[PDB]
Amino acid sequence: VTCPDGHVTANRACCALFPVVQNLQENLFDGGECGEEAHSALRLSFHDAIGFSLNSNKGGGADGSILLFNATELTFHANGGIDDITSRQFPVFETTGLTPGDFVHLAGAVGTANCPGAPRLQFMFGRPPPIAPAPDLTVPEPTDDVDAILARFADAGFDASEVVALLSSHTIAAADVVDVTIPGTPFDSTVGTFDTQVFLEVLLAGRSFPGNGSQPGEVLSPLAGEMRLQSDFVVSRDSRTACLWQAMVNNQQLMVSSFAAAMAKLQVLGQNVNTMVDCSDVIPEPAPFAGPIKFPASFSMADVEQACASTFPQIQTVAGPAPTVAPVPGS
Ligand code: HEM
Ligand SMILES: [Ca+2]
Ligand SMILES: [Ca+2]
Ligand SMILES: [Mg+2]
Ligand SMILES: [Mg+2]
Ligand SMILES: [Mg+2]
Ligand SMILES: [Mn+2]
Repeated sequence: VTCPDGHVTANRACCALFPVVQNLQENLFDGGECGEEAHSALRLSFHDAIGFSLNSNKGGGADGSILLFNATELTFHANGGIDDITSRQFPVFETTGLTPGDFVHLAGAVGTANCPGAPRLQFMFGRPPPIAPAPDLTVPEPTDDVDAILARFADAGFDASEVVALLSSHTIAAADVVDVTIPGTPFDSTVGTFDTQVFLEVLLAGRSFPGNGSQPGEVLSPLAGEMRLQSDFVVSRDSRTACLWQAMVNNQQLMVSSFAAAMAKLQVLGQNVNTMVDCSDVIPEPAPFAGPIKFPASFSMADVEQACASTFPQIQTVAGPAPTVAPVPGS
């Protein structure tokens, strides 16, 4: 099929999406950047989709409920920071004609593709409008323990392997509301790169808080300007998840493959995949990221708090002063 747009595709139903993706890239992602809006779109995709249970009715999953029922879902504590994300998305969404769910999930996949090293995520298309808001408490909190995290994910259909896979997202992530004095504080020292740096950096001994001291949801971090979530800390070190976490360190392909597979499930939670169309070809091709990660300057294996009995990966050390991580620019 040649779309009237000129683009070629497997299914005519995907033709609408080529202009939408251009709209996103220009008017949401500032010309296809791995910046605030791209990171935000991935976070929104997770918040929308996790409003789902295999067992009980905890929402329609990846239905775009978090947009259509924005007023309700933005009242929930774990959706802190989401208002800024949806506020910025709405002007773009409004000119697309898409269901809220197809828009949220497309934007999350396109945004991810803007980050060097990221997978080109599967994009299934065809999410009917949402019927109801998710209830409260579907989204994990950074103060949650591993029991609670693993329980919530399992309820939605994800095992421990998949939880670690999905936390790869924190390689391109910053916090705006855990400490409102330091918006845009990243979780790793390569917030514009979809690499395995966050898996290493969370394993370093934490030494300081990045902003206005101790705030609920964070723990001591190893670098000035870097935030460490309490949830990432406990998942990295718990016996159920530690080997999974360590395996990601300096293993770019394991991270990307694991993440790609888990995201393909996440982004269709609640949906009837047999009634959807494969429109994966509308997602931009991401820039590659091969070479290895390295320790931040001044650190070494002495500073790693190794939580798994497997031999730790060999990672190059860098001579120099400990680095300061810059905040992410607001837009
Ligand atoms: C235990 C599970 C999780 C917890 C407790 C958690 C918690 C957090 C917190 C507290 C923030 C900072 C929010 C703010 O202050 O603005 C954040 C950011 C983010 N999270 Fe997670 N998260 C989890 C899982 C995930 C998953 C599964 C994804 C996607 C697959 C995701 C993607 C992101 C992204 C992309 C950001 C960055 C947003 C930005 O830079 O604007 N998270 N997360
Ligand atoms: Ca939802
Ligand atoms: Ca990174
Ligand atoms: Mg383990
Ligand atoms: Mg290992
Ligand atoms: Mg911007
Ligand atoms: Mn943000």
